[PDB]
Amino acid sequence: LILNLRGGAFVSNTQITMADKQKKFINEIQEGDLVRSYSITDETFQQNAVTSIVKHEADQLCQINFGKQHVVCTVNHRFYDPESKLWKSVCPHPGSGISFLKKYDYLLSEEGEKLQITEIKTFTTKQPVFIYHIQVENNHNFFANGVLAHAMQVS
Amino acid sequence: LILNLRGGAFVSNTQITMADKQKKFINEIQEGDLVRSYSITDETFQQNAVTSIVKHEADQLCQINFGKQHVVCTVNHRFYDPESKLWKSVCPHPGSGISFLKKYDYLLSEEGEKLQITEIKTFTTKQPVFIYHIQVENNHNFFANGVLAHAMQVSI
Amino acid sequence: LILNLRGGAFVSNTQITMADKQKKFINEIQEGDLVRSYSITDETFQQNAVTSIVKHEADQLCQINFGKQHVVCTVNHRFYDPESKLWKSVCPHPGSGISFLKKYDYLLSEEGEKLQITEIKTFTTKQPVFIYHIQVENNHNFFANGVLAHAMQVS
Amino acid sequence: LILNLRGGAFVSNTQITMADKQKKFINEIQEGDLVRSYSITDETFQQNAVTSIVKHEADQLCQINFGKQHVVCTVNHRFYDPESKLWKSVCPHPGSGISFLKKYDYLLSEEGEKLQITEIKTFTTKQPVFIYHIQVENNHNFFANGVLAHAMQVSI
Ligand SMILES: [Ca+2]
Ligand SMILES: [Hg+2]
Ligand SMILES: [Hg+2]
Ligand SMILES: [Hg+2]
Ligand SMILES: [Hg+2]
Repeated sequence: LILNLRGGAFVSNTQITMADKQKKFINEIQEGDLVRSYSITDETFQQNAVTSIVKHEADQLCQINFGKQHVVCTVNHRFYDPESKLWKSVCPHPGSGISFLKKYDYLLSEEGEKLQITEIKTFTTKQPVFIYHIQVENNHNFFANGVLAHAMQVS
Repeated sequence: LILNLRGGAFVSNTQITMADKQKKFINEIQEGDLVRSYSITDETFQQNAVTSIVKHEADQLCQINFGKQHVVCTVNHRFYDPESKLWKSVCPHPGSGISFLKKYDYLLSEEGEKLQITEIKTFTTKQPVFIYHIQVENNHNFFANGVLAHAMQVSI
Repeated sequence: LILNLRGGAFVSNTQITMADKQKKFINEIQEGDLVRSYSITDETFQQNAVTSIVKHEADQLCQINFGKQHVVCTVNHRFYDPESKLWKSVCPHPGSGISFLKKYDYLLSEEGEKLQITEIKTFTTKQPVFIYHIQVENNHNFFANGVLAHAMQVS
Repeated sequence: LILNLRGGAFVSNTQITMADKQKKFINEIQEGDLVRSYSITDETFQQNAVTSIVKHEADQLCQINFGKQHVVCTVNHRFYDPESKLWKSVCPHPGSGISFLKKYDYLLSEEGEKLQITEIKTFTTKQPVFIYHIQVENNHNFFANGVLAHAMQVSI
């Protein structure tokens, strides 16, 4: 079949925050682990279940800074700008309804606080490195290094 | 990230032949597990390691009967026919270079026998069911219910 | 840009039922042309313009017989079965929520009759033939050799 | 059925360089029209027929300036950088083998000169606009507002 790992994939060293606000590296996540998610509409946090993990590799990645704290993923990531109230990407697929993510846009923290993007750069690796896409039921999002990231595998 | 699973996917029940010819359900297989692979060009068997497992859901499936034996997978699969010397799918995507898999075509067993397909059926579930795709390192193939299948995770 | 042509493509000598009631070979269809379409919802016939025509190649085709007439197309077509009230393909994509088209299933005639599928055959050409995908406005369906086929390009 | 438009698509008023060095708006190009092309290995200009035009729509677009002149396209374009000798994209797919396109990278003019990229913007539009992918035989490339662009209609 054809899968759309939409919201992209994160490097092994990326930290996912649990329902108990603890942190584990995405490559140590397992089916049924309970992670901190966010209802956009109801404007409230809530625990949800990891259904699926997909492991790929890539040599071409994207670093986003939001203060001293950063995150490394594919260019087809999806993050929430709570000030803009839009899902955004550096590289959105034509006809997804996702806005362009830019330098000095906002991300939503795992404490629901607005964080300002300080820098956005491309990043190649000498050889390919592992990347991970996790699916979360109902909310379909989580917190990668403490900011709200959407993730869904479809088709 | 748009990921093409080339071999399609198999129901959780599907038996995988391990390097040492023991059987393991595909929903038990873990990264690093050593599976009975096959070098097509060389016509020689080989042990190889699983690097990736992908789980998705489907309620539209395909049952290939080859005598009394059978395998249940997605309709876009890739089984090797050792008579025609071709990888075959019941439902090839246009201009993919995969031939139609038809009634009375041949599959390759884990021993290296030619096994004849006696029936191809559609199978529908009233609930979506879990399906599994395994990436094998070098030869990117394995024995599903005793017959040779290709599988590959490819980025687009 | 990745473009899913929902409804597949038809060979050159496939007959399209025009607005003007006459038949026309799909390889002659031009943008603006008005074809006979159907509203499944309204259960009435309508005239709609062709907004887009994709042309491609293939050597692997699907023949569907209904009475003493047939249609030739890619295996990932989409036809309406009026008996079941479902869109069907011989080869549906798992995710698509499309049902299997089978022997003795029904198609909808351009005059709203239920015609029985007598034979479905998968065949090859010695070298590729041109296949055509036509998008139709608002209804997104037309009549191929007198039976109702869906077609819609999306990203 | 599933069709990858490798090379993205251009806005209707984008200019295509014809074989005789005349210009035509891409939204007027027709099957059999002759366009200017480049062989990278031969490092010479060829003339080729357009075999296929695919028309879609988009609200997310990309503008690339090379001095006074610009080109507007989808973010999954492919332009030849003749300085680094690589096909490039603002937004390449993780496994495509395509480098990133950035400020102060180069493009190849329809007369064979390096043209420096001076600006890359990404802009939403409020209503979707028409966009056009064209298939050129043999070289699968053409000149879009005077710079070398790749385009190919491939099944998955
Ligand atoms: Ca069984
Ligand atoms: Hg980036
Ligand atoms: Hg089948
Ligand atoms: Hg068929
Ligand atoms: Hg851009």
